[PDB]
Amino acid sequence: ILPLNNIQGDILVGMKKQKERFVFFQVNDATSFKTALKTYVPERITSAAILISDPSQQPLAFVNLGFSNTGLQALGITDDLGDAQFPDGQFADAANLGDDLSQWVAPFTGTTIHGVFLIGSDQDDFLDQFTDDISSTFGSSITQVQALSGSARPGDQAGHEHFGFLDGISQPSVTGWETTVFPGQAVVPPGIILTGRDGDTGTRPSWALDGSFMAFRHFQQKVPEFNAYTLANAIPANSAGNLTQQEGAEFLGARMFGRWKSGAPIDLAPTADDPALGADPQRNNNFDYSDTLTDETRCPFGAHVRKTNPRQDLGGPVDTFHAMRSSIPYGPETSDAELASGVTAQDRGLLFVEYQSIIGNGFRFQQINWANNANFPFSKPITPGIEPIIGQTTPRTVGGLDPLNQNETFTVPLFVIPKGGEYFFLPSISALTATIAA
Ligand code: HEM
Ligand SMILES: *[C@@H]1O[C@H](CO)[C@@H](O)[C@H](O)[C@H]1NC(C)=O
Ligand SMILES: COc1cccc(OC)c1O
Ligand SMILES: COc1cccc(OC)c1O
Repeated sequence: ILPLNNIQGDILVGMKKQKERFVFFQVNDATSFKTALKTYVPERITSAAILISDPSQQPLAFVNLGFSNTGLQALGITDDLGDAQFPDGQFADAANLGDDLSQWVAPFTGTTIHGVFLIGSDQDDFLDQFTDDISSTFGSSITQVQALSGSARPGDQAGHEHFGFLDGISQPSVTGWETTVFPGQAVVPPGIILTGRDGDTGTRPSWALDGSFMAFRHFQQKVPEFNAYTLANAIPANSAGNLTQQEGAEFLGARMFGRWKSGAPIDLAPTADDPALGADPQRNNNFDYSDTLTDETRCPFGAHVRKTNPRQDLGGPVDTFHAMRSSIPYGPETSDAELASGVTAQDRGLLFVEYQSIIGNGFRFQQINWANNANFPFSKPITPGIEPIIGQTTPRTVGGLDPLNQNETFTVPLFVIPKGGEYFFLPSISALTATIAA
C-alpha cells in the first residue's frame, strides 16, 4: 500500500487547479534553506491524501517542491539518484530532444536553477499570497530566478490547451492504492512513476522512495499559425462524405492529435466529432488501435497521442513507457484579429509537466524514440513520419493525415517552441525534512 500522506500530490493525483505558478530558485545559504524547509514542509507541502480529500478540508493552495541536480549538490545531498539524464540537467540534453537551442532563454540556459516550487490555486492573487509566504519563510536563503504562471482557459475551453484540444484525459493508473480505473486506462506497477517502488529498475538511495522525476518544458505555442495551416491544408473529404473547408480544417487538427478538440478519440470517432464521447471518461480512453494497426483510415500512425502512447502498436500492454502529466496552459486567449492575420502577437503556450521514475523511459522515450522517429511505430505499411505537434526532426514530414490519400505527406511547420526546461526530482514528504533538510 502506497503511503498517500507521504507522496507529493501532483505526482499521483494532479493538482487540477485553475491557476498554477512555478517558482524557480537558487539556494544562497544551505543552512538557512534547510531550517526554512523544515518550517515550510508540514505547513504547505500537499500530499496525494489531501488532493483526494473533501474540498472543504483542502487548503486554498497546493504546494509541491522539486530539486535539480545542482540544487541537491548545493544542499550537500550527493547520493546518486540512479537516473542517466537528471545529473547533467535538461539544457545539456536539449539537442538530443531535437530542440533549437537558440530559442532557449534564461534562466534555463545552464544549471543555475536549484529547484521549483509548484503552487496550484484558484486565483492569481492567491498565487501571489503563497509566493509571498515562500519569500517570508525562506527569505534571502533563496533567490527566485523566474516565476512562470499558467491558467486554465475560460468558459467551455476549461481543460483545453491553446490549440483548442481537451488535455489531461489519458493517464496511467498505479497499483498500490484504491482509485477509479477507467476502461482503456493502463494499470501499471507504482514504480513506473514512483522511484523505489515495484516496477522501477533504477538504482535508488533508500531516501528516494516515493519520489518521482519531473520533466518540465516551457513551450510557446503558435496558435494563429496552427489554425491557418489547418485551413490551408483542410482535408477535402473523409469516408462519410465531402467536408466544408472549416470541417476539413477541424478534421485535420483532429488527425494531427488523434483526438477531436472535445476529447473524442478519432479511433472511436473517425469521421466526425462526438462531444458526448469526449466528455465521457468511461469511454473516451477505451481504444487501443487494434482496429487500425495496418491502415490509417481510423487514425494516422503519427498522430500525437498514438506516438506518445502507442497502445497495441507495441504488440500488447507494456508498463515501461507510461508517465503522468500535470501540464497547464499559459497566456491570453487568441484574439479574432490574431487568427485573421495568421500570425502570433502574444506569448501563450503550455507549461508542460511529466512525471516518471526513469526520465529515459517516460518523457524522453516518448520524445526521442517515438515522436522524433519517422520509422515509429514499427512494421507499418506507410512510413509514419514525424509527430506533427511536438516531433522535432527535420524535415517535419508526416504521412497519412488524409484518410483517403494516406500516401500524401504533410510537411508541418513547428507550432510548439521549447523555450526552456529542466529535470527535477520531487522527494517524498518525509525525505524533504529527514534527508534534504538534514
Ligand atoms: C504544447 C505541447 C503539447 C500539447 C499542446 C499537447 C497536447 C496533448 C493533448 C491535447 C492530448 C490528448 C488528451 C490527453 O490524453 O491528455 C495529449 C496527450 C498526451 N501527450 Fe501531449 N501535448 C504536448 C506535448 C507533449 C509532450 C512534449 C509529450 C511527451 C514527450 C506529450 C505526451 C503526451 C502523452 C503521454 C499523452 C497521453 C497519450 C495517451 O495515453 O493516449 N505531450 N497531449
Ligand atoms: C464531393 O466533392 C467533389 C470534389 O472534390 C465533387 O466533385 C462532388 O460533386 C462532391 N459531392 C459528392 C456528392 O460527391
Ligand atoms: C488501451 O491502453 C493500452 C493498451 C495497450 C498498451 C498500452 O500501453 C502500451 C495501453 O495504454
Ligand atoms: C497488412 O499490413 C502490412 C502490409 C505490408 C507491410 C506492412 O508493414 C511492413 C504491413 O503492416
